[PDB]
Amino acid sequence: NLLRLGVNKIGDIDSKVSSKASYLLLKLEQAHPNMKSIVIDAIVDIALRPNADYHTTYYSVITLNQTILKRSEDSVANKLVKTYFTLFEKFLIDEKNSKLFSALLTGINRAFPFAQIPASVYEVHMETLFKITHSSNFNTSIQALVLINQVTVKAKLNS
RNA sequence: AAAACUUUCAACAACGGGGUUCUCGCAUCGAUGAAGAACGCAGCGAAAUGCGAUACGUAAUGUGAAUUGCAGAAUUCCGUGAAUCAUCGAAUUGCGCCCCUUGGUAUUCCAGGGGGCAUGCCUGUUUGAGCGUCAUUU
Repeated sequence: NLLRLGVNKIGDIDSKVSSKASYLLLKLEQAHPNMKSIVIDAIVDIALRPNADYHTTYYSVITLNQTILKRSEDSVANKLVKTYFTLFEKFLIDEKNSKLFSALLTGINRAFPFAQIPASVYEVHMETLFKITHSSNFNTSIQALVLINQVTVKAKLNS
């Protein structure tokens, strides 16, 4: 219940409260790595809500991006990559969008190592990633190119 | 896997916020449609032409079966009558009458062509009518 309240305050109206909640959640993960999966699940529980609101999901994606991953946490990384892709399809389906895509690409790049997902999953979004590379915000195109390079290398596409 | 987050600048992007009345001066009117307005007008039209809210028009006169891209009226058609018809002096498309001349089986009926005729009033010419009055054996 305490975690529910704390992660609920990610979607607060005031950006200061959301930032404080994100910082405290990241501190909580560091203090107790074992609850990292529970914290990530709780954050996912809000970001995917039908009434999530752009502020809440944006700060939640930031918090998920700033999580730390180890080479034995494939389940957590496999959770995070799928969550990022689901959110990406949710919002793709502009300036506010560009920042959220930047953060989502950052998260997918962070979690693409440590993630044992079939390459075919990324192949579905590959064209979409290229659509980002010519986007208005170059900060998104950098991360899109990073993701494209990583997927191409691991999947051994023609490149 | 070096970025995020807060704050302040800075851009860039959203979001955002003719009438009516009063006063002043000037003096110039036309039955031939002024100045000004505007739907653009035709049953359905763009230009051309025509017109003015009576708006491809209204009235009057003439002609006589159309208009036409489509639709639709019809003209009781043997005529009081269409026509984006004509003339034009001011849908009423109102209400009419008769004469002259030729033909088609022609005494009936029909078809052409031409010509007048609205009414009222004044003057004068002509023609008649009245049991109105009257003369009428040089």
